[PDB]
Order: sequence, then structure tokens, then C-alpha cells
Amino acid sequence: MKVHKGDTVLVISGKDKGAKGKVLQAYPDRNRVLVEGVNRIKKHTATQEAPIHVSNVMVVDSDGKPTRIGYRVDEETGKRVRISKRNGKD
RNA sequence: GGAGCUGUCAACCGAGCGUGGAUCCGAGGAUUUCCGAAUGGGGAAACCCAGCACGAGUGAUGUCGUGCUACCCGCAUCUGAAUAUAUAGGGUGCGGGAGGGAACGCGGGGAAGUGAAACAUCUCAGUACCCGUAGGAGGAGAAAACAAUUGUGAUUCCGCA
RNA sequence: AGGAUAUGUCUCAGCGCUACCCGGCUGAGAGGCAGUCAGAAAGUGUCGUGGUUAGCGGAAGUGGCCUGGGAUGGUCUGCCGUAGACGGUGAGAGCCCGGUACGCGAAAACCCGGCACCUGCCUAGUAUCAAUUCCCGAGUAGCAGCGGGCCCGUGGAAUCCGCUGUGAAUCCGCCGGGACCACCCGGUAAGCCUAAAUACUCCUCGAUGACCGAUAGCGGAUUAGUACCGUGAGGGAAUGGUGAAAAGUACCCCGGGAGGGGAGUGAAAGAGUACCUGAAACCGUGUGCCUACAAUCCGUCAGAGCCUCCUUUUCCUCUCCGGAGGAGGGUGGUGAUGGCGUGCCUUUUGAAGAAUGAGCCUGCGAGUCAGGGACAUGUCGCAAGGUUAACCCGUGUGGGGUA
RNA sequence: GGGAUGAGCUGUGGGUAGGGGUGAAAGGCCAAUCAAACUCCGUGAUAGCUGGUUCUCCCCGAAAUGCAUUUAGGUGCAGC
RNA sequence: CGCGGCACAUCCACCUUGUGGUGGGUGUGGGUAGGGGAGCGUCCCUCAUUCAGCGAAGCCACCGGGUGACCGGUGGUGGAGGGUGGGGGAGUGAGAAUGCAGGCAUGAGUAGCGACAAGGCAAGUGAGAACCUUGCCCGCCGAAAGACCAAGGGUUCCUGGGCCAGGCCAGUCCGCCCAGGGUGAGUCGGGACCUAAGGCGAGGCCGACAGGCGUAGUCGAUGGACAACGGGUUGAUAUUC
RNA sequence: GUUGAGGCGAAUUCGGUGAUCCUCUGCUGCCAAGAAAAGCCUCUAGCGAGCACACACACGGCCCGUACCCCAAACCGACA
Ligand SMILES: [Mg+2]
Ligand SMILES: [Mg+2]
Ligand SMILES: [Mg+2]
Ligand SMILES: [Mg+2]
Ligand SMILES: [Mg+2]
Ligand SMILES: [Mg+2]
Ligand SMILES: [Mg+2]
Ligand SMILES: [Mg+2]
Ligand SMILES: [Mg+2]
Ligand SMILES: [Mg+2]
Ligand SMILES: [Mg+2]
Ligand SMILES: [Mg+2]
Ligand SMILES: [Mg+2]
Ligand SMILES: [Mg+2]
Ligand SMILES: [Mg+2]
Ligand SMILES: [Mg+2]
Ligand SMILES: [Mg+2]
Ligand SMILES: [Mg+2]
Ligand SMILES: [Mg+2]
Ligand SMILES: [Mg+2]
Ligand SMILES: [Mg+2]
Ligand SMILES: [Mg+2]
Ligand SMILES: [Mg+2]
Ligand SMILES: [Mg+2]
Ligand SMILES: [Mg+2]
Ligand SMILES: [Mg+2]
Ligand SMILES: [Mg+2]
Ligand SMILES: [Mg+2]
Ligand SMILES: [Mg+2]
Ligand SMILES: [Mg+2]
Ligand SMILES: [Mg+2]
Ligand SMILES: [Mg+2]
Ligand SMILES: [Mg+2]
Ligand SMILES: [Mg+2]
Ligand SMILES: [Mg+2]
Ligand SMILES: [Mg+2]
Ligand SMILES: [Mg+2]
Ligand SMILES: [Mg+2]
Ligand SMILES: [Mg+2]
Ligand SMILES: [Mg+2]
Ligand SMILES: [Mg+2]
Ligand SMILES: [Mg+2]
Ligand SMILES: [Mg+2]
Ligand SMILES: [Mg+2]
Ligand SMILES: [Mg+2]
Ligand SMILES: [Mg+2]
Ligand SMILES: [Mg+2]
Ligand SMILES: [Mg+2]
Ligand SMILES: [Mg+2]
Ligand SMILES: [Mg+2]
Ligand SMILES: [Mg+2]
Ligand SMILES: [Mg+2]
Ligand SMILES: [Mg+2]
Ligand SMILES: [Mg+2]
Ligand SMILES: [Mg+2]
Ligand SMILES: [Mg+2]
Ligand SMILES: [Mg+2]
Ligand SMILES: [Mg+2]
Ligand SMILES: [Mg+2]
Ligand SMILES: [Mg+2]
Ligand SMILES: [Mg+2]
Ligand SMILES: [Mg+2]
Ligand SMILES: [Mg+2]
Ligand SMILES: [Mg+2]
Ligand SMILES: [Mg+2]
Ligand SMILES: [Mg+2]
Ligand SMILES: [Mg+2]
Ligand SMILES: [Mg+2]
Ligand SMILES: [Mg+2]
Ligand SMILES: [Mg+2]
Ligand SMILES: [Mg+2]
Ligand SMILES: [Mg+2]
Ligand SMILES: [Mg+2]
Ligand SMILES: [Mg+2]
Ligand SMILES: [Mg+2]
Ligand SMILES: [Mg+2]
Ligand SMILES: [Mg+2]
Ligand SMILES: [Mg+2]
Ligand SMILES: [Mg+2]
Ligand SMILES: [Mg+2]
Ligand SMILES: [Mg+2]
Repeated sequence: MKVHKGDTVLVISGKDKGAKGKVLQAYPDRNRVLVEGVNRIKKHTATQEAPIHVSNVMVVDSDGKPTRIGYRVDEETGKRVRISKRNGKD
């Protein structure tokens, strides 16, 4: 996916819309990501958060506003690189 | 190709790998037990027992590893039984076949039920089935042909008639 | 084929008994042609705007408000579009995601094509005349017998195929034109090869559906040719759905457990792994009415009495009440009692019948399709004309197409 | 109750296959079915016979006779 | 006959004076096989329009409606698709086929609980004991109901757990369920030795094809040949240790 | 003696009866006249310069089965 483990994201749909966090685990096969502070659930002992669908997040470009992800033609060294749209640089 | 991964039922774990590029996708190669046309011999398929050669191992028999060893046909060579010419046959070396596959092709063998308001000619039907044998298709195909007073000009397939 | 006039792709070495003309043959070199082909068979390099086998990029809303667990819904708005295909995402998404239009991409391998190497063929015969001779596919053709097959069932039965017998000729030959004969016309059997137009899909990609949606659709959405049955060849099932997310009920109580209650999660437990919705048969519990002196196809018409819920009167007038209660009127439930009344289907002259069939519920289960078929009709277009079939061209349902 | 040293009983291995086998003979037996086994295929065999054939209302409304028939419980034509 | 509603036909006049409507007379309206005419309901497609997480479908109840098939409104349940109109197409309607599949009744808490050897008490275990464990009595078999094999079966054997399925009752037990363990051969039974009946069968002979038979040979025990006895030991093997 | 394992451990003589077993693949009788091959011994063909034997020591002895039921609740009968 375009959302990686260390990325910081913003929630664009669901109960926790508008919250900010960073990914903790990516599940490319199921198209889910685990983000702290989002849909924390009260499991029974003897509270943690559950993964949300990757469609519900935007990767924050680390420059403020959320954005969609594109790629620039690198390599030139030595492979492809992930950058942003909406004034993209990465 | 680019950040996760160690397939699934099917989770639980355990232990690890990955930007020095994993997992994953494509291509080529290596490995590939035993049975099976099964083909060293045998056999109740997946088991048993060998021969030869070269290696390994043992104090030496035992034991292990790798190759080759069916039958038939064709070709090439050596030999020429009863028997003389010779042939049958035999030895050696090269090639080849065998079996499988859903349908379609070609050649050959070929029912009955049913219909005939009974039934044998007839039909069903050259169908079902069987045998042989292919190819990506096959079969046919280049006039010992049609036509009829004019002419057409190898074959195949479609529509008419 | 063989004879007489009639000549040397280009050259060279040899040879054809010797000196000569004309040669001819072999080998080599020189040129032209063809080539993976039916007409000859392989291989070797190199090059592809070539193709196949992985793939990559790819525009545009974190918009406001309302409802909601959740917006992809409604309403205001902003934008992209060579992209408004499809699918997912917590409910109907072109702008959230995979993607789509469109455009890039191949080490290597394979397929295809090109160019060379390579292979092989061509190395004088052209015409004229002669009409004397030779050749033109043999146990074949023809003929006879018995059969098969042709529209043709043996018929006057040609043409084609098989077995048996007999058995020709080489152009003045032989065969065919539906018995046969004469003439005429056509053709040249008994040797071989040959692309395309045609048939099919185990399989691999990409699409589609006025097709099915879990008793359907494949036997097979589930362990499926499995379980199971048969000695065997064979036969051959049944079983899908929590929730958006396991957040799958911590803890306490009764209980050996099973199970439950309280808490808790969840929008919902009126989703608790026996789980979406949750019908009927069938089985309970509570309750209103009726029923133990009566002979009942079980209903129907007449009909008292109870029970219940609403209203019009006169009464509690406490009345803002509300209505107890009284009467009346009407709903609905039940039905003491009176009359009438022989279940359904099929098959029959005729059945309540002691003729057939049915224990009950739910689901499934029978006049369909094809054809320029045949007859008759309704309707529509054109009209002394109407209409195309195959086929061709188009993204289609459109345009051509006169047989 | 019969035989129980015999034309005996029995174990193991083998052979005969469907118009065929085998039968001291009953049409007996051939995998609980035999006057021609079983399985798959022709095949959705055929049946003048039996059964079944699903929503509604409006108008009209029969026949069980004649002739023929390998015909009589079928069908063709007539009649209605 | 009286009064009211419906329908078909015909007649009489109007409206487009027959595509059909308006009003009024008269006749007619039982019905099997069968013929004609017109409709209801379910599903799918197309065009237009409209409703829907502020709750579609489906189901259930109530209140109403139409000449019939049937329809509408309201509420409840439920959680994603419907309504109407002009057309098009059907796997379009079941109560019967000793129909098929699933579920469930009646018989009914009924018959039966599988030999005529026979059980009892004490103690124990446990939530639970006629059936399980221990002890002691009693009874039965003893040419088997004892002890070994072969064929067949396949883990049923041992130990430790289990108790909702199974055992014709219950079960703490089990040939049931779960995990782990367990089978030791120069001499035993077989092969590596041998052959019978019979099978296959190089060449071969026969047969249109398919194939039939058969020589050399090679398989094939139920038979021939061939070397072990006694004792001990494990929870489970023993002529094997 | 945790009733598992432990430790010790006597006498063992002479008769009777008596086989479906052994001598006996023998013996007798009978007619219905009663497998094969390997194995073993022997003959030579043949091979043959090294042999055959005794003792002692040290070694090699392969593959499959082996649990359990087995007139049964474990096999064939759909069933304990
Ligand atoms: Mg790989
Ligand atoms: Mg072999
Ligand atoms: Mg063999
Ligand atoms: Mg000679
Ligand atoms: Mg083949
Ligand atoms: Mg016939
Ligand atoms: Mg007939
Ligand atoms: Mg008939
Ligand atoms: Mg081929
Ligand atoms: Mg060909
Ligand atoms: Mg991409
Ligand atoms: Mg809200
Ligand atoms: Mg959606
Ligand atoms: Mg879409
Ligand atoms: Mg989303
Ligand atoms: Mg010729
Ligand atoms: Mg002839
Ligand atoms: Mg004929
Ligand atoms: Mg003829
Ligand atoms: Mg002849
Ligand atoms: Mg003629
Ligand atoms: Mg040819
Ligand atoms: Mg062709
Ligand atoms: Mg099915
Ligand atoms: Mg369903
Ligand atoms: Mg079986
Ligand atoms: Mg809650
Ligand atoms: Mg709900
Ligand atoms: Mg629910
Ligand atoms: Mg249920
Ligand atoms: Mg439910
Ligand atoms: Mg009374
Ligand atoms: Mg009476
Ligand atoms: Mg009454
Ligand atoms: Mg009466
Ligand atoms: Mg009668
Ligand atoms: Mg009756
Ligand atoms: Mg009765
Ligand atoms: Mg009667
Ligand atoms: Mg009858
Ligand atoms: Mg009767
Ligand atoms: Mg009955
Ligand atoms: Mg039609
Ligand atoms: Mg017409
Ligand atoms: Mg006697
Ligand atoms: Mg006796
Ligand atoms: Mg046998
Ligand atoms: Mg038969
Ligand atoms: Mg008799
Ligand atoms: Mg029998
Ligand atoms: Mg017969
Ligand atoms: Mg047929
Ligand atoms: Mg009438
Ligand atoms: Mg009347
Ligand atoms: Mg009527
Ligand atoms: Mg009728
Ligand atoms: Mg809601
Ligand atoms: Mg629907
Ligand atoms: Mg509703
Ligand atoms: Mg509807
Ligand atoms: Mg419509
Ligand atoms: Mg139907
Ligand atoms: Mg029904
Ligand atoms: Mg029924
Ligand atoms: Mg009774
Ligand atoms: Mg009783
Ligand atoms: Mg008993
Ligand atoms: Mg007690
Ligand atoms: Mg046991
Ligand atoms: Mg129990
Ligand atoms: Mg019990
Ligand atoms: Mg043979
Ligand atoms: Mg042979
Ligand atoms: Mg033999
Ligand atoms: Mg043997
Ligand atoms: Mg034996
Ligand atoms: Mg034991
Ligand atoms: Mg043992
Ligand atoms: Mg044992
Ligand atoms: Mg045994
Ligand atoms: Mg049994």
C-alpha cells in the first residue's frame, strides 16, 4: 500500500474523523492499518485499538495538510521514490 | 517489485529473517524416492531378488553409491547349421516403436428397441457400439469431368435448385 | 522417343585410339535463379517501431449543514474528465482505495520476420520438315457370376466399389455422354504430392448475459467423484450467511457440569459461535366464554345468556375530573337452544359411499422450443408487384447483396 | 429324526460365464433376484392402457347415434 | 308478482350518430365435455416518473374496499430495495400423480429392552452406584463358556486422563473419546531353495482386425528340503530380550 | 512385607495303570494300484598347482511378520 508503518496519517472517515496518529502495523493483504488512539475498543481481561481500513486515512505529508500520494521519476538513484501531490516533495 | 515476511483449513504459540532488498511475480537451469507403456528378472501396482563395470568400506565375507542389462522393427557389419552353393539362425553397433489425451477426421465391422396401429421387404440407420489410424486439422484435389449444338474448366465449404 | 534442315549462360583442366571438323562427358572456376516451400534438405550468425511470458505511471473535495454507530444519503457548494467500466471502503463514491482512459516497459527464453553465411538448380537447344518405327502406368481394363452403394428395393439399370473366373490393346488405343447400335462431342484410368476457404475445445487469456442464486445452478459454493453402498464393473449423497469491527460476554451468583441470572460490549444480544430475516405444520403456559341426560360430514340460518371495549341518556356532580354505577346503542369473543345439512378428487349410467387416491405443513413438480415448415385468422409496410438466402462492410440492433 | 470307512465330510489353491456354464435332472444353482445373471450404454425404449395437468369472471353449450374398420373400451367420415 | 343492484343481446333517439360512449324499452342470464370474450396476481428488461437507514423487501396483526381472481390504509417486526404508468419477455399460479425432498404428528409414554447360569452382603470411590473397585459367600461352564493358532480385522493392546455422543436402563466403567507408549529372531511362519493343479508366455502356429492356443521358460503351497531347548524378566514383546 | 518387590528354602523312592503319541516311510492283508522337482549320494565330461584335514582365536549371518481379538462384543451376518 501507499501507507507505511512509520507514516503519520489523518482519519477521513469513521467515528474518529479528524484525529491524527502514526501507523503501528500495516496489513497489506487485508488493506488495514493500526493507528494509535483510533477506534480504541474495550476488550475483556483475564483497552487497545483495532485496525481500520486503509481507505479511511490520508498520509500527512509531514508538512501540515493531508495529501494523496504520487511518485516522481527518480533512478537516477537507484529506484523509485514516494512523494506527495498538492505541492509534493518527499 | 519495494516493506514487511515465515501458504491454507486455522488458530495458538515457539523461533527467526528483511532496504547489504526478504516474502512475492516471470523466465531459464539443478535436484527429482518408488509405481506406472514400465522395459534386468519376478510380482498381490507402488514390493521382492539380481548380473556386469567402476568406485567406497571391512582384518575378510557381508554392505553401500553410480551407470548399463526387456521385446520387436529397420539399417550396417561378422558367421553360413542339417549341407555343398547357400539360406534359416546367431553375434556386434547404430536408430525407431510401445502408452496417454475432451472433442473434431479418415478407413473397416455393425445392432435392437422404435415406425410401419400386427409383421419378414423396408425403417430405425450406416445410428449406438466396436476395431485400425491420424493431424492441427483431416479427407478431397488438377478431368479417362460436366454440358449439349453454345459453353464451363482441380478440390472443398455455405445458400438455392 | 527416334530421323533430316536447324546452334551453343561464360571460360578453363582432363578424357573420349591417333593428325583434323563437329562434338559430347567429367571436374573446377565465372554469372543468374530459388530456398526452409506441394514443387530439396539442414544448420549457423546478426538485426528487429515485431509479438508472448512479470509490470509501472496515470486528473479531480481532509468542503459546510442535517440524520445516523458509521455518509458513499439529503441540501448547499468546489473540481476532473482521452478517465461517469467494475469492485471495495462502517448505507447509492468520477474526485477515499485497487483501479479505468491513455501511455511507458523485457536479462533471458520462445514465436515471427529481415539480412548474410549456407544449400541447390540452371552450363543451348530453338524452330522447320519427315510420317517409317517405338512409348504413353496389367493379371489392369473389358466380359460373366455373386454382392455392396448410388433418387434408383434387380429392374430395360448406365456410372462407382469388393470377391471368383476369363482376360485385352498403346492413339487407326481406350474410356464417358443412364440398356444397346451408328454418328458426334468430351477426356486421356490402372503412379505420387499439394496451401486457403470447413469441423472441434481437455486447455490459456479477455469479455458478456431481459441465465441460476444453496430442494436452484455442474453430481460437486461445504472433506466431492468424497462419505457411503456393491465381490466387481459400477452407483453415489447431505451440509453456505453473527457482527461494521470479536469488540465472542471481564467479574459476581445458582449449579458436578450443561445451562442460566446480574453486570459488560455492541446502533442492535428483538445479532451470544445452538448466531441475518425467522412463515406453517407441531408442542406448551396464562386467560374470556362454553361443555359431565346426550347420538354432532362438525358447518350454516335463527338465537338467549355471559365477557370485553367504545358511545347516547340520568346519576355519583366529587365534573378540569373521571366515569364507578343505571339504561340505551354499537364493536369483538363465546354459543345454551331451534331448523337445514350424505367430505374432497378421480372414474363412472350412477359414489356420502363399504370403488380409487390422500397422516400434516413448507418447498419443488406437466401443451414448451426449433423451422423464410403447413392451414386459418388479427395487425402493419409496400403494391402488379412483394421479398431477400448465403455472403460483404460496420462498436449494435445499421447499410449493401437479384441467386 | 437320517448318514456316520464312504457314491463320506472338510481346509487351502485353482478351472468352467449368460442362449453360456454346471446339473445322481428339481427348470435346480451361477453373490439374499434366474423359463436366460448383473452393470453401463441405445434411452427421455414402447404402452389403442392407468394415473396426473396449477388463477378468475362473462356468453353459448353437447354426445353416448349412422357407416367402415385385425373392429368392438381405439379410430376415420357423417350427425349433434 | 313487488322493490333495488349487475350483465349479455336487440331495438329506439343523441355524442366521432357502430372504435365506441349518453338515455330509454323489450327479451335473456342452471350447466359437464367443449368453443368464444375479457381480466387478477408473481418475476425479469426497457422508457418516464416517484419512494426509501427520518427505514425498502419479507413476515405478523388490525381496520376497510371491489362483481371474481384480489386490493388499500394503519401498526409491529425487520434492515436494503420498492411503487406507478407506456411497452417487451416468462422456469408465471398445485390439493390430489400409492408424486419428490425436508420438518413434524397419530398409534403412545404404548410394544420391546435379544436364550432358562443367579445372584447377595460389607467396605470403598464419587455430585451421582443394582451395574465401577476390593473382600467374602452362592451359582454356571469345564471335549468349553478353558488355553493356543490360521483366515479376517487393524491399534481395538499398555499407561494417564474423560464422561452431553455410543453401550437397548444408569454409569465414576468400557472394545467409546483424547494424548503418549508398546511388536527386538542365523534356528518360529514365509522370501532369498523346490515343484503340483493352474496362470503368464520369447520365438511360434492359427485367425479379416480385435484376437485364440501354445514351446522354450517363468511364476504358483494347500505339499518336498532345511539349524534350539529350559528358565527368568516388562504395564504392555518374547523359542526374538 | 508401603501386601510391589525381597531373603531362605525340605524331601524328591518304589509300584500300578496307560494312550489319539514313539519304534513304524515298519509288518500283514487288499485292489480301486496309489505327485513332481529341488536336495543328498555317486559316475565321468571337465578344471586343476596347489591342495584336503585337525586344533585354537576372531568374526559375518539379510528382507517381511511378531502388539491385541480369534465359536467372537474386535471376523462374515446393516447391530455389543
Ligand atoms: Mg521464484
Ligand atoms: Mg521391472
Ligand atoms: Mg514383468
Ligand atoms: Mg554352407
Ligand atoms: Mg497413440
Ligand atoms: Mg426391427
Ligand atoms: Mg410396429
Ligand atoms: Mg403400437
Ligand atoms: Mg501433431
Ligand atoms: Mg491432406
Ligand atoms: Mg500501480
Ligand atoms: Mg450525528
Ligand atoms: Mg457502495
Ligand atoms: Mg460504481
Ligand atoms: Mg473509505
Ligand atoms: Mg495413361
Ligand atoms: Mg463386374
Ligand atoms: Mg444394389
Ligand atoms: Mg444397378
Ligand atoms: Mg477381372
Ligand atoms: Mg445416351
Ligand atoms: Mg492425397
Ligand atoms: Mg486444407
Ligand atoms: Mg446442489
Ligand atoms: Mg434460503
Ligand atoms: Mg469396498
Ligand atoms: Mg452497550
Ligand atoms: Mg435489528
Ligand atoms: Mg438480527
Ligand atoms: Mg435454529
Ligand atoms: Mg435468527
Ligand atoms: Mg347438562
Ligand atoms: Mg335420531
Ligand atoms: Mg345447529
Ligand atoms: Mg335431517
Ligand atoms: Mg360399474
Ligand atoms: Mg372413500
Ligand atoms: Mg367410510
Ligand atoms: Mg362401490
Ligand atoms: Mg377400479
Ligand atoms: Mg377395492
Ligand atoms: Mg389409502
Ligand atoms: Mg413465442
Ligand atoms: Mg399477414
Ligand atoms: Mg444304516
Ligand atoms: Mg449310524
Ligand atoms: Mg476361483
Ligand atoms: Mg442371457
Ligand atoms: Mg416340470
Ligand atoms: Mg441366489
Ligand atoms: Mg431373452
Ligand atoms: Mg434410438
Ligand atoms: Mg344456456
Ligand atoms: Mg334462469
Ligand atoms: Mg351460464
Ligand atoms: Mg368447460
Ligand atoms: Mg439505524
Ligand atoms: Mg423481490
Ligand atoms: Mg414493513
Ligand atoms: Mg410488489
Ligand atoms: Mg415497466
Ligand atoms: Mg411451473
Ligand atoms: Mg403445497
Ligand atoms: Mg401428496
Ligand atoms: Mg394401546
Ligand atoms: Mg412389556
Ligand atoms: Mg440381554
Ligand atoms: Mg454400597
Ligand atoms: Mg483395554
Ligand atoms: Mg455418559
Ligand atoms: Mg445411557
Ligand atoms: Mg497362453
Ligand atoms: Mg508373441
Ligand atoms: Mg507351466
Ligand atoms: Mg516360487
Ligand atoms: Mg505350505
Ligand atoms: Mg500379552
Ligand atoms: Mg510377539
Ligand atoms: Mg502375542
Ligand atoms: Mg488369527
Ligand atoms: Mg459384527
